[PDB]
Amino acid sequence: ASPSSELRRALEANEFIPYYQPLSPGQGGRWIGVEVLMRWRHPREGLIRPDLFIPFAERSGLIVPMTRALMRQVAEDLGGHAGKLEPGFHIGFNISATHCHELALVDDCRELLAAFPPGHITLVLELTERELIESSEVTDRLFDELHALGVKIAIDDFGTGHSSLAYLRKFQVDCLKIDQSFVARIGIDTLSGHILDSIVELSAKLDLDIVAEGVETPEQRDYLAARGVDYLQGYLIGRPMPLESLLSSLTVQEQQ
Ligand SMILES: Nc1nc2c(ncn2[C@@H]2O[C@@H]3COP(=O)(O)O[C@H]4[C@@H](O)[C@H](n5cnc6c(=O)[nH]c(N)nc65)O[C@@H]4COP(=O)(O)O[C@H]3[C@H]2O)c(=O)[nH]1
Ligand SMILES: [Mg+2]
Ligand SMILES: [Mg+2]
Ligand SMILES: [Mg+2]
Repeated sequence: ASPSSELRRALEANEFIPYYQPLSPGQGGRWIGVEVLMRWRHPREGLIRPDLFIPFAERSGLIVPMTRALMRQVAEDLGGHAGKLEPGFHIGFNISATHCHELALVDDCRELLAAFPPGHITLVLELTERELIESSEVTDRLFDELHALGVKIAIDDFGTGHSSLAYLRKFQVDCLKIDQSFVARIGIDTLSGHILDSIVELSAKLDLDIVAEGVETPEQRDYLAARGVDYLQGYLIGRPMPLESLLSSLTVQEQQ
């Protein structure tokens, strides 16, 4: 057996599929977006989560084609249900570092946005703070074109890496996403009370939006709301879910 072969097989069989984790406002209300999370519906093993296959996919050279397939499926899934999404609804994708050195990303973003009415969604690209993009004239160009499309850049896993204020201006960052490890420490450890505050301060200084991830408890939610966190994501709000479940919930909220 070849793992690379098997990934190419899975991709050709459209086995990489999107799950959707909702984002809600800091002060509560109806959902304001989703993060798209890849899953592998494997014929024999069931639904495999991405920490089990994305690293291999990155090594193999297949992550870009896999991401493109995911963005195309999301357009197919949600592009015909714009009426269920309040204008400005965020749709976020995790982008691998290789994809950021490829001007093709601009075309993939354009294509996704074309599946919805103009300005109706906000496309967000999430770049992990753990792997800081090495800038070049290509990245300069790419991020300028993405910004001109109206795409937003989020830095996720935030607080776990070592980005600088200069890097945040360089890649035109719109949003920080606080890693779930910091949220998990609310009401338990002082140091991360300080780390979490320090991220909030950085975001107010640079006028960035903040999403807090891993929000599992009301304690956590209230703590984050009291510090002006814009958006919350976590099992308290909603686990990642298949399309049918997302549509069911959106219909309910559309109704209220
Ligand atoms: N226990 C707990 N977990 C929570 C909570 N809130 C969110 N999570 C989980 O944390 C992960 C959030 O995405 P991430 O930090 O980008 O971390 C992601 C991301 O780095 C990567 N990944 C997922 N989808 C893609 C993709 O489309 N492309 C690429 N390149 N990477 C992806 O896989 C990682 C893991 O994804 P998932 O397994 O879907 O796991 C998701 C989500 O289900 C919570 O309250 N409690
Ligand atoms: Mg994704
Ligand atoms: Mg993410
Ligand atoms: Mg994270």
